[PDB]
Amino acid sequence: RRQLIRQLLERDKTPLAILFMAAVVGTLVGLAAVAFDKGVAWLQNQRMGALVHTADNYPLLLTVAFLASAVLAMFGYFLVRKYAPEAGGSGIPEIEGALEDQRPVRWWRVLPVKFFGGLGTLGGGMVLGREGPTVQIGGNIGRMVLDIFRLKGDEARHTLLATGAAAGLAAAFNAPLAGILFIIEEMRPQFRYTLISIKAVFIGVIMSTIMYRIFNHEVALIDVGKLSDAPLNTLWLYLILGIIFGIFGPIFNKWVLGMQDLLHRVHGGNITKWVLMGGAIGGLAGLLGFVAPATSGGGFNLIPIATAGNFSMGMLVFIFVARVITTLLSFSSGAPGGIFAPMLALGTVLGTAFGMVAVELFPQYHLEAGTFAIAGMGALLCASIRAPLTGIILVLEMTDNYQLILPMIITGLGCTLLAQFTGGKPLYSAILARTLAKQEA
Amino acid sequence: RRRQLIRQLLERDKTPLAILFMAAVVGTLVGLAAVAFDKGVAWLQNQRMGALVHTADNYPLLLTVAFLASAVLAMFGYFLVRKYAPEAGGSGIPEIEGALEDQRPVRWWRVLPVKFFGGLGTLGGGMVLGREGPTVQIGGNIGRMVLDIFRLKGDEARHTLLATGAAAGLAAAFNAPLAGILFIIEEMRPQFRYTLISIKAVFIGVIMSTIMYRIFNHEVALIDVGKLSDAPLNTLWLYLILGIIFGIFGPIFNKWVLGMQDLLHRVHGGNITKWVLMGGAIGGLAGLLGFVAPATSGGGFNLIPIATAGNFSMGMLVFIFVARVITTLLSFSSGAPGGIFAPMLALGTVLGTAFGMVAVELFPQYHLEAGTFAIAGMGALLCASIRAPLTGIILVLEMTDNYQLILPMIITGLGCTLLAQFTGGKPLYSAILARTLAKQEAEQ
Ligand SMILES: [Cl-]
Ligand SMILES: [Cl-]
Ligand SMILES: [Cl-]
Ligand SMILES: [Cl-]
Repeated sequence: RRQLIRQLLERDKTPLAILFMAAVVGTLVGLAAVAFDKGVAWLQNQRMGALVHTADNYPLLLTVAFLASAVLAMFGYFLVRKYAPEAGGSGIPEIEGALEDQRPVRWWRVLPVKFFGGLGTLGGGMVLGREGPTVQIGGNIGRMVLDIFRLKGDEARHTLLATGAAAGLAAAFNAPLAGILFIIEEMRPQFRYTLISIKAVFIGVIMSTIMYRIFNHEVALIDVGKLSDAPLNTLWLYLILGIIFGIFGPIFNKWVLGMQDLLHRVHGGNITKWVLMGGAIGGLAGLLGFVAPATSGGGFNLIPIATAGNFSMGMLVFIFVARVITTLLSFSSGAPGGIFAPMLALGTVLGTAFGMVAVELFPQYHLEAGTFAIAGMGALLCASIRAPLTGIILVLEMTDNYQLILPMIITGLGCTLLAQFTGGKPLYSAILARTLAKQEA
Repeated sequence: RRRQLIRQLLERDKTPLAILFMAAVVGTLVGLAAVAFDKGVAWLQNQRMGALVHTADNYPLLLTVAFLASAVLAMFGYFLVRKYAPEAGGSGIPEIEGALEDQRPVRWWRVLPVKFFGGLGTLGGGMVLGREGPTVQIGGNIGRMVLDIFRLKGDEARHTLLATGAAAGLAAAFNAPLAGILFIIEEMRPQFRYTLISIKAVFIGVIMSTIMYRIFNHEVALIDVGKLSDAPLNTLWLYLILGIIFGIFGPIFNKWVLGMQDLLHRVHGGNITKWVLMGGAIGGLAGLLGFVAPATSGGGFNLIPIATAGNFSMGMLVFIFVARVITTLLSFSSGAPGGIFAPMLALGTVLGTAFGMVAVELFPQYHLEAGTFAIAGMGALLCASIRAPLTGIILVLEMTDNYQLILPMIITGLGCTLLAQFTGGKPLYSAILARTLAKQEAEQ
């Protein structure tokens, strides 16, 4: 008992050496995430350029949309497979295992590989998110300054690695709260005690968010406007949407994990067949990035359109099915990019589809289709990655509609419930469990 | 250990169906309890102010009935605690925190009817207390109650239902579902070792309680401020300075509230009769102040939309601040059933606003609005005293609905916390538990 008394009067006393270093972590992470975010936008801008210069002859621009995206893809697939295998896919599970001290943090390799490799894939128009890169890069950035200044201890090592990935998430969504919550719900060891200073996480999370605020202010990622409020006699509709998401989540997990195996056979582990395969996929998303931009890309461009209900009931189903295919194909192929963002784009489409049904069935509720989208925006995350608390806050920090707080929680929970009862698994813990077992075998 | 991790990773987030349902009934109960308590308090504040009209002529008699009616209810609160549940004294949060560490007993058969009715008299009397203390501790005991009744077993089922009630309690006391959950995973849970708290189950009970609050309390938010202006980048450095001021006042406030507990303990010396009568004084003082200067009594929720707007004078804010400091300590450090959580939101909102007004005249080029600094300083005294910034920032984010000030709310809440450490300040809830848990050993 006396241990606790001694512990209580010493709580929240993180050494100054850690707190100051966390600041320079988030600083670098932000700048890197800023530079990364601009690079893709630049590489996307140039692919857009050659299309105008070759506006005539339909099969020409379709071809040059393929190649430029295919080449950039292969440029990324190779940068990974040669110098840093660990920087393939998201990187979140890699950082997760790194906090459990079950995986290494080779920053000298990860930092240049994940960055430029991300530039190639993301810039090609592939269906990936800035998360994966920024999350892993951030952790390595924080690990880098740990090695350089030669700090010592379990606390100093686990903290700077946490703040690094935290600042990476924030600078990828301008959502500071979403980053910090992600560490204490998904990233930190969910089974044993750790010496992670939440206070230090804040500092790093702030600086990167500040760094993002410096170069992108007054221009939000997603603007949806103020959506209608939600009555109490409507909440039961949001529970159903959760249940639907609750049984589709695990299925998506089977697909994202299964496709990683099926696509693996195509190359068998060979660097050349793999790269060539990525050129087909990378070239595909660039081709689709012309004939149907809704079926490719991060998916952030369709959310405000979908939530506004500007899409049709048929178009949504098309967009949904098509994106599901391209989402798997891109991420499951081991390409350096986040699955975090495209799952935000999926549910927004699925939720809107649910809304347009609820609108015509129950006209008495005076329903706006968009509310089911914002509720269903982070409804796949609460099913796949199994971190509902981080999902809601993140969505809240990008949609700015707190008036739908109870719908968002109900759906996200009715989802997370069924995603347990239907035998689902945390897609980030599952991937880590896959590698950690493939190592001792 | 790797092969042990892989085992756990594939078995992650598989909370038993039993707890998940029992968490639902906890929040359902904690909500219904929190609603009744809230409606009970308001009814008492409604009757006493209905007696100041029946005697609105004889000014001396008016100042007499505003004292006695609040003194009887105060004494009725102090007595119910000092006699049947001494643990129901103070806030109640440190008791639940100690319970999750398995160092304190959760006597729900005593606290539940004591904390509810005891705080009812004090809060309904107009003392500077909050609905937090009652609803949280009551909620925890409510969770503990259904734990003993249905004979649930395990370290997971025990710590969870106690946390769900604690979370469903805070949520129903602010209509802030996200706040109650974060409060459990940042301040309430054991901060030093692993704990089997089903966050998913916390999520369930919180909903049900918040839902129950929605059933009764609709169309009227606890705090309506309105859409404030934005916050430019060149404005951010100011909020940091605001944070530093909070970071050095909180620890001082902690020494006061803790010290005032020791000083007021010399008047009664533990004597039940003296202590109760000491409650009639402060309660009577509060009820009196509730009529001659309302901004010196009550919770303080009413003067938040006002101060944030700017309808108060700088001279008034200085008055309200000091007066509330004196009335809060006097009414909380006395051991009355009630929290210091809510009155520290008012203290911050005022101090925040007063910093805003100064900031405006000194920097008109920024085109400031003193309401920003008010909201940016609302959940700031919590940041310094309680050392639960992630809870405050979100809590304020829920009641004020101003996310465009998330950077200032955080930046202030950082310098607040950073300076709450660099001055030797301790978490107010932890320092209190560390007293009771040490006094429990000091007398053997
Ligand atoms: Cl991965
Ligand atoms: Cl990802
Ligand atoms: Cl207390
Ligand atoms: Cl309190």
